Formats: sequence, structure tokens, C-alpha cells
Amino acid sequence: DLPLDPLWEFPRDRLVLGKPLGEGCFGQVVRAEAFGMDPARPDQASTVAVKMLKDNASDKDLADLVSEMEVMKLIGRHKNIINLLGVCTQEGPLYVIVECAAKGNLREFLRARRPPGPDLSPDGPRSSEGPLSFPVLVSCAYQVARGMQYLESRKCIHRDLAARNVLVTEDNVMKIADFGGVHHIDYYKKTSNGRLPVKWMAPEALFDEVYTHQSDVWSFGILLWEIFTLGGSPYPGIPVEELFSLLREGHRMDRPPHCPPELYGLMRECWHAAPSQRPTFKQLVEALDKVLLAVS
Ligand SMILES: */C=C\C(=O)Nc1ccccc1Nc1ncc2c(n1)N(CCc1ccc(NC(=O)C=C)cc1)C(=O)N(c1cc(OC)cc(OC)c1)C2
Repeated sequence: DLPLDPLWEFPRDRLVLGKPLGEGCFGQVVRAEAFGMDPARPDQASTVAVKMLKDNASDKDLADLVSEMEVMKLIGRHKNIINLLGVCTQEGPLYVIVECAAKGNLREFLRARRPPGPDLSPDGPRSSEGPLSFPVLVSCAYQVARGMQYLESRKCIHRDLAARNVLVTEDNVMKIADFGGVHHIDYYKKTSNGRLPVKWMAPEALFDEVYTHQSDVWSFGILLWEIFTLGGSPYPGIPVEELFSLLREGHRMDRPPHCPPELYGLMRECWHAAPSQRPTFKQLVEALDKVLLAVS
């Protein structure tokens, strides 16, 4: 079976499975109620997210989920990542119980909060004020950088860092998801929501199958661009075939509208050809911290 880990094992009868949250990478994820996740409050309800094997899963799918579980045990706890809460490995299906972020992923969060165009009638003194302000976008960027910096300190490379893979809590805290098959990537693969994940890959990863923390920094720069386009799709209108040759030529995305040169500056730094010429996550946290303090 699977060994028992009393440090993490949670009785499965203390879960009530609820609404499916969609296809997770290695299985499906369901919202759930947990009673007594805090052992000091055994009858207290909390909302959690539960990852489990899809129907008719292989022995490989089990291996993947179990390895994701073991990664999460190892990396420890941080404010800006999805944290492991517990597991159900005994006498029933494998459950991996993690934090549930009320507002969904960062890309959807941004796209849903785009400002009103000059389309609707002025109603109220804030008719043109959108939900999102510059300091809060910078805070989103800063928090992801702090999460990535933690992950890096734990020798963890993400390899798909993208806004879709950051979740947003009720208090607008960013939590990096799915930090733990690079030899088979379909670079033409479009996800069911229309995403082309090749557009987040560093040149060395895409061309040479090399991943480092500086590869993630490249992706971070793409995520920066998503934020300051409020959830835009990178390399707009560029199909994958054209992306290959544009990247070989050293092409980079344009500065987006309503983005200050400080932030487009950091994006271009993240996309320097040589990985040693990109900022480290520690440098990105510091740089974003300066902008955040300057504007708060
Ligand atoms: C809490 C109320 C709620 O339901 N919120 C909600 C509504 C709709 C969508 C998403 C959420 N909130 C939420 N919160 C935490 C987690 C998740 N969702 N999911 C599902 C969404 C998701 C995120 C990232 C995905 N990655 C990729 O597609 C590619 C990398 C896919 C789907 C979720 O999967 N998790 C989750 C995260 C991790 O990160 C380590 C690990 C696990 O299981 C081990 C699950 C959390």
C-alpha cells in the first residue's frame, strides 16, 4: 500500500468533497470542507482543496501524484505558495489536501477586474475607477517574486511559472501553485483555455532543454507582462511557428500601455539572452520592494 505518515495523515471521514475545481496537472482537484484540520478545534469547518487521481488512472498517474505529495512535504511552508495541509493515504483513495484560494488563479482574477471602457454611463463618483490600482498590481508581482525566492531557496525549480499557475486568496495574497515531462513537450499544444505554454519558456529551456532558477526568472518576466496587461496573452497574435524564429532573432514583447518604464525595464532584464544577465529572484524582490514602498 502506502506507508503511514502520522505527521501528515488526515482522517478522510473528516472531509466532505464538494465542487470540482477543474483539471489539475496530475489528477483532478475538488473544493472540500475539512473538520478539525486544526486539531485544537476538532469540529471547526474550513474550506480546502483536494487533489485526487482521475477515473481509471494508470500506475504512473499514481506515481506522479505521490511524488507531488512528497515534494510538498519537503518544501515546507510559505505565505506565497499553496501549502500542504494533509493527506489521506490509508483505507481509500489517495487524497492530497492543500490550501484553497478563494479568488481562483491570477490570470482570471486580473481579466475579471479590467477597468470599464467608455461604454457605460457615469453612475457614481468612481465610474471610471477600476478595481485594480497600480500599487496592488505591483504587490501581486512582489508576492510572486517572494514566493519564487522561497522556492529557489529550497532548491525548487518551477518550470511553468505563469499567471494561470498563481492562485489568489480572499485577501489578495498570491500563492504559487504546482511547483512540484520536459523531454516531450508538444510546443504546439494549446490548452483547453487557449494557452500556449511554450510562450513562457526561457530560450535555453525551449532550445536546449536546460532549466535553472534563471529559466524561471525569464518566465517571471512573462508573468510580469501578464500582470501589467491585466491578464493579457503574451506574444499576441504570434503563432508558435513564428515564435520560434522570432526568439531565434532575439525578438521581445513591446512595452504594454499604462505600464511604467520601471516595470517594462524589469521585464526586459528578465528576458536577457544570457541567464547570468537576468536578475535573481532576490534582486527582483528588492527591486519590486522599492517600487512598492515608493507608491504606498
Ligand atoms: C477555495 C474556494 C475555491 O474553490 N477557489 C477556486 C475556484 C475556482 C478555481 C480555483 C479556486 N481555488 C484554488 N485554490 C487552491 C488550488 C486550486 N484552486 N487548484 C485548482 C485550480 C488550478 C490551479 C493550478 C493548476 N495548474 C496547471 O494547470 C498547470 C501547472 C490547475 C488548476 C489547484 O489545483 N490547487 C493545487 C495546487 C497545488 O500546488 C502545489 C497542488 C495541489 O495538489 C497537490 C493542488 C490548489
